[PDB]
Amino acid sequence: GPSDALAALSKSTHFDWVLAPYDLTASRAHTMVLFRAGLLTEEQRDGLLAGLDSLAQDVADGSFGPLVTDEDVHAALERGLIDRVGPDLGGRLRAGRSRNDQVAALFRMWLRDAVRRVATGVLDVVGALAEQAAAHPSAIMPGKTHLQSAQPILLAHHLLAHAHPLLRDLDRIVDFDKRAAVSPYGSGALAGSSLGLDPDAIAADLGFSAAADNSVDATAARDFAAEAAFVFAMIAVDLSRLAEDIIVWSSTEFGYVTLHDSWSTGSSIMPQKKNPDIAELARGKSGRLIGNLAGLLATLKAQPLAYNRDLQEDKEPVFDSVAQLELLLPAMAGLVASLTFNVQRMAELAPAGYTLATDLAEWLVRQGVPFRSAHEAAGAAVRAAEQRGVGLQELTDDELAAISPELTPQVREVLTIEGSVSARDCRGGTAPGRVAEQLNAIGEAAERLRRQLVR
Amino acid sequence: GPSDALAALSKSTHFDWVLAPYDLTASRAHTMVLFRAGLLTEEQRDGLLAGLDSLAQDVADGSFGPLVTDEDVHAALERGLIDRVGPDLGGRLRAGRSRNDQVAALFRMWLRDAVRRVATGVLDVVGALAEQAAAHPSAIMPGKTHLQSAQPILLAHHLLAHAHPLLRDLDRIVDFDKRAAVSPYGSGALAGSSLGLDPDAIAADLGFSAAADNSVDATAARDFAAEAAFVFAMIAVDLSRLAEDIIVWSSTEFGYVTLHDSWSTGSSIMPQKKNPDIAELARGKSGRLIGNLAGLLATLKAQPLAYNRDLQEDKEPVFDSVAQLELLLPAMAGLVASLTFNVQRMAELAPAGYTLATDLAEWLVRQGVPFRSAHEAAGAAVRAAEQRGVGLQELTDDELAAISPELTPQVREVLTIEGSVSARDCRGGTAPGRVAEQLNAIGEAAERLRRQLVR
Amino acid sequence: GPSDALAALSKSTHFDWVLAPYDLTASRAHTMVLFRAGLLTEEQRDGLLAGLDSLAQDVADGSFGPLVTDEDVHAALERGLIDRVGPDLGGRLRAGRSRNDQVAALFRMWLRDAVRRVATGVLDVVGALAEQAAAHPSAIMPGKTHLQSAQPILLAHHLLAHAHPLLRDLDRIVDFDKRAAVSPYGSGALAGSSLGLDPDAIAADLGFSAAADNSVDATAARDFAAEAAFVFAMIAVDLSRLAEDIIVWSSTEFGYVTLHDSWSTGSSIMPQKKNPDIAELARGKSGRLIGNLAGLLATLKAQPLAYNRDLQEDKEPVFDSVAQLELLLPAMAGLVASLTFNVQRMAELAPAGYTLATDLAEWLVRQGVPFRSAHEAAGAAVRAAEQRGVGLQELTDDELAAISPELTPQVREVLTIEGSVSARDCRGGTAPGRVAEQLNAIGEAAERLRRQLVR
Amino acid sequence: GPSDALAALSKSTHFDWVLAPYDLTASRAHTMVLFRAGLLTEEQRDGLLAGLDSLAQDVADGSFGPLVTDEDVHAALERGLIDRVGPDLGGRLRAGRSRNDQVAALFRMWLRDAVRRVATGVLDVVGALAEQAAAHPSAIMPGKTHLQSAQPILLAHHLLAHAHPLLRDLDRIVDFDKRAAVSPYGSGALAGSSLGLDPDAIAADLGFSAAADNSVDATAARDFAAEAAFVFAMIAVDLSRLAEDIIVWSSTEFGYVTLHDSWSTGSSIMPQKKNPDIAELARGKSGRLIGNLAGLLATLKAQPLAYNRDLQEDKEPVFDSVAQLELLLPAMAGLVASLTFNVQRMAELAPAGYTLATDLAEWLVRQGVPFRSAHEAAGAAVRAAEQRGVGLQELTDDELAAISPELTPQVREVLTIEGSVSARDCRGGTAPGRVAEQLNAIGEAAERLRRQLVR
Repeated sequence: GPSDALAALSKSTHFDWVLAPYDLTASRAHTMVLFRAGLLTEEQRDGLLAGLDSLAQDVADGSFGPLVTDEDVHAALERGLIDRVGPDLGGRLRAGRSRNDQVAALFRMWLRDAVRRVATGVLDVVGALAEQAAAHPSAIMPGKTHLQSAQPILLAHHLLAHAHPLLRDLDRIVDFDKRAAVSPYGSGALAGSSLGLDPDAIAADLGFSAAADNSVDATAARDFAAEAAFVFAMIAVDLSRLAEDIIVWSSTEFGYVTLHDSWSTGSSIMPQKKNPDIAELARGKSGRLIGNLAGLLATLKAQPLAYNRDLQEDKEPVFDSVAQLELLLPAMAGLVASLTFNVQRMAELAPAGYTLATDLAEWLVRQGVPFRSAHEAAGAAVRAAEQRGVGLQELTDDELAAISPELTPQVREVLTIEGSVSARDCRGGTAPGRVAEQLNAIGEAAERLRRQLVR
Repeated sequence: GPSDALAALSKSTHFDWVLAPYDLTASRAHTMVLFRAGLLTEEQRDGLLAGLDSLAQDVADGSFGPLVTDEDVHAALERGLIDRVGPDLGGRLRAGRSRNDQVAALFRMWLRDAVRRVATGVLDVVGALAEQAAAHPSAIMPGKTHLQSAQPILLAHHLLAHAHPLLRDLDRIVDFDKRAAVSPYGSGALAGSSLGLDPDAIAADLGFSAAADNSVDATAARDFAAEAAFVFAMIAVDLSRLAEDIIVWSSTEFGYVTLHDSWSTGSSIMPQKKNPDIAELARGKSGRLIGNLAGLLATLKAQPLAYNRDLQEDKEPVFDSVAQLELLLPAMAGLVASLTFNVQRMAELAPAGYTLATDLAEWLVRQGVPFRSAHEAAGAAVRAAEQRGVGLQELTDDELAAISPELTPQVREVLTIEGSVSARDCRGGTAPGRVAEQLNAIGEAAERLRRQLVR
Repeated sequence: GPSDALAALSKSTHFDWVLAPYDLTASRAHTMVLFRAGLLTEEQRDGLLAGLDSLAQDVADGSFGPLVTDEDVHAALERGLIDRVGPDLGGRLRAGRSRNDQVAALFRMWLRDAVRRVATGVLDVVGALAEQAAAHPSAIMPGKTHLQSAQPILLAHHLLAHAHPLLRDLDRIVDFDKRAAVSPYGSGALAGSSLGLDPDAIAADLGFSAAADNSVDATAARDFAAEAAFVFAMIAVDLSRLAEDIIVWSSTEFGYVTLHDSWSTGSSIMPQKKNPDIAELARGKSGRLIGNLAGLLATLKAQPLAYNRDLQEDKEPVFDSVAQLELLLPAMAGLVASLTFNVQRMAELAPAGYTLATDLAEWLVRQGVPFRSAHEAAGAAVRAAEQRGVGLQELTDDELAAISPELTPQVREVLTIEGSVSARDCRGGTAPGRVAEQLNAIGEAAERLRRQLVR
Repeated sequence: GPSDALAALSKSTHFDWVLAPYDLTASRAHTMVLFRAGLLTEEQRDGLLAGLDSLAQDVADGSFGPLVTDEDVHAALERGLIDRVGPDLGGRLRAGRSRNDQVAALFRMWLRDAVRRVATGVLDVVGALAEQAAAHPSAIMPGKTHLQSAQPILLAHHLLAHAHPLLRDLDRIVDFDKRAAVSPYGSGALAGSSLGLDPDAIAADLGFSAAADNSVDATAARDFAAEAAFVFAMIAVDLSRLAEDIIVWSSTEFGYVTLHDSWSTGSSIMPQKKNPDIAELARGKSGRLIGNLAGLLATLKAQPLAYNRDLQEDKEPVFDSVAQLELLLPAMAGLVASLTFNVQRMAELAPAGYTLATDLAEWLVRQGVPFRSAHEAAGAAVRAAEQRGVGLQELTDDELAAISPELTPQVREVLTIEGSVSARDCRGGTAPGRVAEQLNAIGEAAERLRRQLVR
């Protein structure tokens, strides 16, 4: 038999046990296949189905599990079934079975459930962002580029900017599932079943949308796994951007947010210090999921057709990525929802460094003023204001008129932070009216995606 | 100004010159924005458009190019426009423009063209595979698993198993393009234009399907780039599988194919010796493109909002992945199309090592024979035929009966390679009838995907 | 208290239990630190050390394990220690302890043991290659370039070509360990201990070679972990090259090797067919380990100083790469040792396709013949022999002289594979004499590395 | 002849031209090899060297360059040589020459120069960190963990914490070089030369430390390139950490540093705003270089021996990584050197949030106080101070005694930031006396490493 080293290397039960319910489902399906093929009596069919039901119970309550001598989840469950119905009846399921189309089938069935648990977690983070945005619809903050202050924006606009990538990831999940929903069952070892079974019927029975077009491709290809790994990596990277904002916002130097005691760690002695651990772990684990993706693609690279044992490595990186997101998504959702925003802090910084001189120039350009001239006017305003040690808004009607006759008192409309943001009122802009329309569209987009994922 | 070290680091003209036509298109669109805003006269507008067409022609024929002092393609083209219409009229274009929404828009426009040049190449490889499959409808070869002979399959079936993944890649391009087709123009530096422009109209004019929902996300996010890099990596990996097959097929030990003089390297000395360099470069370059993807995700990880100079690193790995595929796809297409298949060699190998013993057992199982018993029967036939040193087909009826009474002479239906493949006649199977249907659907699917990419 | 989602995300006991013995060692060392600091009596010291000995024994035999409520291995062992010596004495260990320098220390300690287990496995694969080379000192095979036959080479030369990379990997482990062998203990949370302890003393105690130069870098940096991940990935890639050769050699088309029943998979039916699963799993897992490395660098990227929670992600990729290599190296070693080389098959193929014409041409060059003429002479020789349907060796003295007067009957020195390989007698060449020296030197180099890796 | 698609794919002159001087050097070396072998007269020899000298001049001044029809740098220089000495004398150099050992040799030669250009740049960054640390010996800042304030540390300690990883990288370069300095010249196509040349002599001639042990390994393996990719990635990741700090330090919220106008970008409008573009590009390109490494390992994975065209792909990712670092290192050195540290700001922040209560508790523990007693005492002192709205040092002797008899007035020696950091006086700690020793040791280590890289 196999050497100890071979058996230890090829054993998959430490990770594949999560496929057990799907294996049992496939076995139930296969019992029907054999019945339709006249290869099982009704007595045998019913006996096999009873045994499988009993096995499913024992797997579910943990009274049945793998032994060290089981190579994989399928072998464990075959042993379990034989223990329950005897070797004669139990062994009858081996007819018309293959191990290559089965393993591909189970991974897809698992993945289509997995991607929807992830999707539900993503919708929860989108929900938490939308909820904070609706709760703070008028808070103004500095808009950052290069982590430096540029144009004032609504906090709500910044928060929702983290929802749109996740909505795109949900869209990626929907697109992915169509590809995932093709059944390889009936493709056999590589060349197609010779049993005369019906791939289309089996596919429907197992919850797939269709059966495969080419048995060799159905059993050999794993681009569905690579794609899922990419979507999971993308989601993780998108969380890491949100995470980076929160980590920086949380610093006492920024002080934009206060973390909740239950969604952070804290000091034994320093009373008010809280650490953004959840965000940090999101940040760190995004690198992990990138690695899972890169490594799976390298595993798939230069595979000759058809099935090779390399392909056993398809599952663990994807299993890992899903398990990480299942932990990260509820943790990030709660972190976001429990944030306290320090609105005076953010608003105070928003007009600093004469950033509103940009708005002044843009206003001038809108009046028909040449851009260079506008710029010069803005510079004059900045220098004039700096001399008196006041903000631009505190410049007198005479001082403004002095700099340029185009600088009418009406320019003060964009020399407040409210006035600044309100002027940015095109689609996608940070003006309150647009952000309100953006927020409603997010609610509808999310609901539409959610319903697309209903099977 | 900038130190030499800073200027050298941030200079992008060595790769961004391919954006020049898109930058000119954007500038034409912005001339219209400004005219709609009443910020340009009809004379000024016509002067700018005419000057842009002068500059465009001088870019197209290489008259106009960047200088060492130019930092980026936009600055170069602004210099060019100013040379052509004077600084007074030229400078008027600066009104209402931002860099950050512009650079995101240009990359998307370039990418929607690039992904279509890639798609055309992909369709050519699919076509070369279809071409070789159609030319050899009845040739049978060994079906490999673990690079060991299993069930005989049609050569066409194997070839087409490399076409289905590519069709899926095409499907991925179609899905990606919908996300790519969203315009950031009008989002400004991050907060949205204050000019009063119409992002939906600018979008239409630039060839986008829609404008962005959030100015911060539109200027900061680059998941569209990561998704393109994933699709390119996946295409490359799929080519590396086809490449690996051809390299093994080409070895003198296999001798499944003879390479074409014009699509391989060889020596004058030994005329028959040909090397599959194109397939080897495909294999090697798939690694490169996995790297581009992994690296781009790592670049995007933990970016705080909004625009950071980090994001300048979005283009070069995607430009690299596209340029590589643009070399690889016609190379692989021609390599595949010009192959000589040695069908007698492949047919002779297909039934080696009594592989048809599997078909024998499967036949017995179809007859109602228990699996264990069928396998015993299969073992017996191999031994029985091995003892006489003949193929299984050559066993007499009496002998076949001796091994088992269930083994009627009818079992001979599957004891030739033609009868073996013929029995695998479910959807996706290698039977000539299914394969012809498969091949028909591939041509239709390819064309449907092609129409979906017409803009 | 922590939310359920926070507790679930931050819990590390599902992977960090392997650190338990190292944690206990650290506790013993810290008992000595506290006693030196005059903070423990001799009784308190002996009491603690006795409790830690109790705890170690219970950990070692499985009677003590983590609970669901334990966040990490250190908390579990603190619980266990208090259970054994009561809270009053057990709580006294907490004095002068910090988490961050400890977790860094433990990982390093574990990694220096782990890398030596990996090194022993690498030496076993090297030994198995050397042993197969020693058993077949004169077997000649085709030398492959592009998977095409080029110069004949000794099978031993090919086999040893897979040992040199692994020796380089061992050399990388030695170089890595000097960096690994620096203790962070006493660096505290980040700024260094204020207890007045002696990091150099503690370092020696814990098995390190030196103590760190900077408390901030000692607690924050993880480049030692990235470097280990690289070396493990390099080892995996080197194994994948060997794997690829064995997979191809194993094909029935090559028939260079026959697999062993205990080191392959197969079927009872066709006893002869065997699959190289071990090599295929090695190929697949190399992708996985490349992923682990890429992801870990992505995790370490753009970390601000000092410790961040992101750093918790340092272990799992490295643990996974080590666990995989500890399965792979004995499997590959046993796979190599079990191979049966079909030397007659390889010898028959070595001179095919008139490859010895190259040797002919080169011999002419050695005689002073101009390059291009030497080549047409060789091409002439081939076609002359092509005509007669014989080998270059069978060309009569007249035919040789006919082709060229320089082609004396002595040329036949290189027109046998034996004479061909014998001419390649410079350092590193495939001549029997050179390879025997190469093989002797490999044993010496392996022994030198082995010794460097014992402490 | 080769199709256009084949020629376009295999062409390498767009990146390989940097190998021109190394190729010329090898050609001189080979001219000697042939002379020693008596295959060149002195007239032919001196005629060749004269031609190669002319060619070297023309290459160095741009007068000679590749044509579109040249496949590679070697073919171009060969063409150029024939132009200068005529096809007869020129064509004699091809005797005893192989492509496979040559391309591995030139890459190695290039790489050993390149890694030293990189090392010098790394030493420049180390130098800039060290000079800033020397310039600011008494500045105390918040020590960060989780980007939250913990123990106070010297600014010099923090800055030097970015030097040590770089020193480790320099050490990695030294170790890598030993593996790099092995010559493949003489290994021929794969089996070793039959010319009788002397590999040890050629190696020493070309600047290598030794010649290879196995011709197959010397021509096929590329782990040396993988290792360089790793060292370059690790350097980039280490710069990305320094970069992140600078970016965050530069935010107006932190205000720890002010960037220099020549080493940052500014705003035409906001007079004081400066963006950390150099740091941001360093962060972004670190992702790029991780990708290069991952991709190269993926390229090397599962290569059968020996040379395969795959291996052409070895150069561009390494070339790219070097080219990026050669831009980044002087940019980051000058960035660091020109920073202005705002020392009042950092000092004001360092003792915030009652962080010195940790120091309080630790001081108690040093006085034999039970760990829990120390911690609730410190917590009490915080509460006491917090209600008087004062700092811990402002507690009276009587209030301290109230909280605990152990809190004698001497506890005040750690209730200033200077006294806090002064207490951390073990090796590697942030006390001024330790940091001074650390800083001196960095100077010695830097110089030692530089000497080791001198060839």
